[PDB]
Amino acid sequence: TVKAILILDNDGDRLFAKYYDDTYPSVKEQKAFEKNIFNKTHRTDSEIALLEGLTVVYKSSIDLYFYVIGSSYENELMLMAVLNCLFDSLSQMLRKNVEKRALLENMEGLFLAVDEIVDGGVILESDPQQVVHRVALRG
Repeated sequence: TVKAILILDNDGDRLFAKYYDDTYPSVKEQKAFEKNIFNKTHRTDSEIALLEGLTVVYKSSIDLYFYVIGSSYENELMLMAVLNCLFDSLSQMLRKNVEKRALLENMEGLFLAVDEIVDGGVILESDPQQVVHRVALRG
């Protein structure tokens, strides 16, 4: 189970957020959480942390920070598989430039990919090759 997927820009500003349960019901609480996460994280190719009582697996590209968040009890490799599948699906779709400019140019790609990976918090698919194939079929 995934509780959230976030992509923040280099200023910590939300490019994409999806929350799958009621942990952060208001937008003010979500944005505060996003700010806290951002301020407690840094550039990396892949890190796991407990933050805010939750398991956060995350990674950065040149100007984007990608987080996949689960409960404090979750299998953290499952959460990493989501994060890799999302990132690697984008890498294929963005011709290997995973950056704010390219991603904003194909946000539907992004939205459809996340919907192939997670459905209401349930992890449906961790192979990015599968995901990109299905996004191509849907838009």
